[PDB]
Amino acid sequence: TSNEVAQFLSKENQVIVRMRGLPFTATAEEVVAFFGQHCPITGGKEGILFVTYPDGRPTGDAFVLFACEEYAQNALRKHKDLLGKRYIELFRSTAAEVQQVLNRFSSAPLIPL
Repeated sequence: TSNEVAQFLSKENQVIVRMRGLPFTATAEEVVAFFGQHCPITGGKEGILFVTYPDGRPTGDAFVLFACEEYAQNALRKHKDLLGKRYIELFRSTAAEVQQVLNRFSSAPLIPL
């Protein structure tokens, strides 16, 4: 959702973490649970951007917002922890990379506003 992407990238002073390898059935609630209260996501479920194909099919990828560097460190320590049956690879990212990744899956490129 263009409004969803825009809302996600509008949050200032965030650290972005990329999730790779998610169960295709992964939900925002499960991602919140994966990080737990020691890595609170900015906006809760609203700080989670699932990367999807144009028809909404999942990719296995997501981005999440952390407001504090301590949260990002805690989060990165969960690299290869399980969500469901699958180990989750975690990487730091940036707004520019979020844009490039989203562009990989959309018919038209993102235009930031």
